Amino acid sequence: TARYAPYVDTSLYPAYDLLATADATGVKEFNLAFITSGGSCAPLWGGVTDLANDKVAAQIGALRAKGGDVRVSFGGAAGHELALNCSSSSALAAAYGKVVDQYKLTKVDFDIEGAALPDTAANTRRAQAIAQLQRSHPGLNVSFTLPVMPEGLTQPGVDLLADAKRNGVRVDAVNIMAMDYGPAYSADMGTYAVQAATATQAQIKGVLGLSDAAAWKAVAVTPMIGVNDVSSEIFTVDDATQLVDFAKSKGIGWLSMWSSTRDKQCAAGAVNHADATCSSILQQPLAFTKAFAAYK
Repeated sequence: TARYAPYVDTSLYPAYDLLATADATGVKEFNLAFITSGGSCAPLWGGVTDLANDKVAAQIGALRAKGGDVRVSFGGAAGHELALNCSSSSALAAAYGKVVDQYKLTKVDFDIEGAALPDTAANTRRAQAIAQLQRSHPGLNVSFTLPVMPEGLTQPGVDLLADAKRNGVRVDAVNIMAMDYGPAYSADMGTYAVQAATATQAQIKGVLGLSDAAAWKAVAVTPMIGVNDVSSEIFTVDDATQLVDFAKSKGIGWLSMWSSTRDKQCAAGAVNHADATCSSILQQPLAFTKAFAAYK
């Protein structure tokens, strides 16, 4: 299991060059994002791109030849997670399975947020599907990526995890989205991330029935680099080094970030809002990737 795997939005043009980043930084593990529904119970990249056509997923074989790998992520902030377009857990497991089988995946991620997260009926249907997927694909590593506050997982995240456990899902990591807290949270975003991770560990220790040590290994942290969607909140490179320090002292499962494409300076320099293709702060290219690479 790799300790740092940044998210790569495959919908962005030009297609992110996974191998070029691996050559420049040594980071060769990525969370490819996102598989959603285009209106049917059928997986598509960004809700529109066929599995055989995605130009970032097409790189998986070459990345594996350099010894890297990918975790594919379902859901995300944009678009519609497949549980909302699949009426049964068997159809839903089949949809997820086409992805696992297409790319010979051994790691998957379910990024459940927005309208999907409080849909309790869909969550159970997903948990049933994932338990079935974990039965037909033994060892398939499953992570849930969930919104987080400095005080920990929200109640709908806690409830999603309890539903996953009673439905027989083996949750290998709970990856918190340590970002976008709100206007009442204007303090340092590295300290917030540490605070959120500390609370999350206590919560999943109980919900997932793990030892203290096992619960730390089950924590994963994903900040939004640079200016956040909540524009007043900035996760700086200094914040990344604080998160790396904390991840080392606790043995956190892995770090990630939103996102690899944003890990460069905008053409205008520093800007006061978030952008899908740059960080909105001053930096050298791949600054955050090099910073988080210290956790390997």
